[PDB]
Parts: sequence; structure tokens; C-alpha cells
Amino acid sequence: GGPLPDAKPLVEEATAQTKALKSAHMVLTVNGKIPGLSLKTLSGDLTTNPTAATGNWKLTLGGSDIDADFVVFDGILYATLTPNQWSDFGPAADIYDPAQVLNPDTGLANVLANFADAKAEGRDTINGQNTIRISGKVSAQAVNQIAPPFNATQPVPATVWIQETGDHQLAQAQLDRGSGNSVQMTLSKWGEKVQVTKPPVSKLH
Repeated sequence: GGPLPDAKPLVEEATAQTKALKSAHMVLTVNGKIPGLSLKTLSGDLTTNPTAATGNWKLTLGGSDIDADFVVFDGILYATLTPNQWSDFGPAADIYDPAQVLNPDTGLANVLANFADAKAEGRDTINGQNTIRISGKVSAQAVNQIAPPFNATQPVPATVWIQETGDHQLAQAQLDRGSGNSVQMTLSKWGEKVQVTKPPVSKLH
């Protein structure tokens, strides 16, 4: 689709836009295995100030695939243990505060601000939009801050895809823990209004 643009202006533009992000739809995927992570995939909508989230996930615990819906509302994590039966699992922060992903100081914006050696590698269509695929290395600090289970000890090879046009939002990011084991996040619907209310709980609360 033509010559590739320089990576550096796009990374810088995406950093600034990401820093400003209040909300987005996200799809998270774990490839292979990352110690300390049972998550296989998760899809949902996140908003911040105040923090609210809603979606579904697929986990592996023991040798079982487990699907669930989840809500984070007013600091509390709720999930369905059986279809459409909502349970209260206490402070979301005790597991992972979803706002961490979009924290302007320590979230995805910081990942981009600490993304070194950026090089445009190619062009991919993601969710109907041209994006530039860019290789780089993210500092171990930034990785561990956004994803503590990852447990990086040196720069983490990474790929980001940034909208070639428009606001140059971050479309997708992947952090490579080695030999095909990776964590990926795909972002869309930047700035969408998100609808989350406290899930229905029995009177016996």
C-alpha cells in the first residue's frame, strides 16, 4: 500500500493520544503460557475517572477452560460463576485494577513512552483501518508496571500497530515473552461511552 512512514512521529503521536484516553473497547489474548497468568482471552469495555469495566473472559484453571462474564463497578469485581448468576469478589484491585491499562502515567501511554528502537515493519488492516506495524523494545519497568505477572528482567521485544491516519490511536500492542509466548491487546472504540451498573445481587447479598 505504498512506502512506510517513519515510525518515530507515529509512536510519539500515539503516546499523546493514548495518554488522553478515557475509555476504549479492548480484546486481550495470551499466546502460549505466561507464568502467573491463567487468562487466555478477555473482551470488554473500560472507562476511567471513574473506573468501570464490563466484559467476558476465558481462563484455564487446572485442566479446565472456564468462561465468565465480569463487571468492575465502584471498585468491586463481580463475575458469573454460573450463567447469569452474579457473585461479588471484593475489591477489583486485589486481583487487577482495570484502570491500570489506561493510567496516563503507568498504563499503555507509558509503554509507548518507553518503546525504544521503533522501526516500521509493515502495514496491517485491523478492524477496518490501516495501521503501521512497528517493532521495538519496551523497558522491563514499564512492562512490569502494566502487567506484573509478566516478570521481565530485561527489555521486552514488542510490536505496536498505530493508525496510519487520523488521530493515530494505538490499535494493538504485543509483548513477547519468548518463542511465541506473548500477551496482546487490541483497542477500538476510543472514547466510547461505557455502560456499567452494579450487577443484580440476591437480597441475601
